[PDB]
Amino acid sequence: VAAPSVFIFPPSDEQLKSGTASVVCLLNNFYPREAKVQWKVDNALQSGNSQESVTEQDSKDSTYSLSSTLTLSKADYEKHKVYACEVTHQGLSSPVTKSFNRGESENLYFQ
Repeated sequence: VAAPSVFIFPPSDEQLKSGTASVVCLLNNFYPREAKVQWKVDNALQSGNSQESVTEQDSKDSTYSLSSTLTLSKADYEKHKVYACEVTHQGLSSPVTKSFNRGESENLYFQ
């Protein structure tokens, strides 16, 4: 098994203004067909609040790719700030942990 790269990004500036925050994660050509990307926000896993469709393998190189759609409420995301996504499967839990803060760093006292 070989866990590909993982990239996560917050919803559009105006997107959140709509009254709901939606996180998106880009998955790279994975090995195992059971490649599922996990959601993580401010050290909080997002289970149930995510639903995306499967993408067909390319043709130029018969490659593979998948994307996840996270659906969160405006207030829900307001409490969070960090966004990270990692791929999971029979192989390893996660190859590389990629996260980023939207409001402030996670090295301060309680708020």
